[PDB]
Amino acid sequence: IFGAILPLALGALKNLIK
Repeated sequence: IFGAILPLALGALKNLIK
C-alpha cells in the first residue's frame, strides 16, 4: 500500500529529474 506507493513515486521522481 502506501509503503509501495510512496517508494514508487519516490522513484518516478528520479525518472523525472535524473
